[PDB]
Amino acid sequence: TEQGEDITSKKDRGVLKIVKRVGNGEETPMIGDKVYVHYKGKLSNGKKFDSSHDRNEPFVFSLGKGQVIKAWDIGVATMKKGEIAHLLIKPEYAYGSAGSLPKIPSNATLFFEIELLDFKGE
Ligand SMILES: COc1cc([C@@H](C(=O)N2CCCC[C@H]2C(=O)OCc2cnn(C)c2C)C2CCCCC2)cc(OC)c1OC
Repeated sequence: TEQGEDITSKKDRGVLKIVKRVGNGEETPMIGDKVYVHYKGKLSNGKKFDSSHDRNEPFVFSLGKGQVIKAWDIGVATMKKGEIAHLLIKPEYAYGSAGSLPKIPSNATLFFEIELLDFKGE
């Protein structure tokens, strides 16, 4: 099943979110904030897997700057500090028809688990 809230502006089911663990505090990050996450990512079919846990350091990026795939800019913006979410992502919000071989084939649907650790202003 493909479950989750459609968090796309276009409502095209391109990015589907489930909260797995409710966070602490009501605040979500703004565009431009520096965000710190742990994550696990895989193809929908489960044939390639990647995690921040492998390197035991957070993944850090500036939200809403296109430093990461569109689904992350959209998805992390909805998350609270301490929240764990699952995202199911159609290729249009990830790597598209071109893909990014060998990790990402053409037109791949992706899954992520993301933990929002913290965020701070620019
Ligand atoms: C397209 O290239 C890559 C994509 C990823 C993983 C990925 O798609 N990520 C990494 C975490 C942030 C979301 C998303 C992404 O935007 O990656 C492109 C990117 C932007 N900055 N950095 C350092 C990366 C790897 C992907 C997840 C599904 C299973 C295979 C890996 C990790 C990669 O290496 C860790 C990677 O190689 C550079």
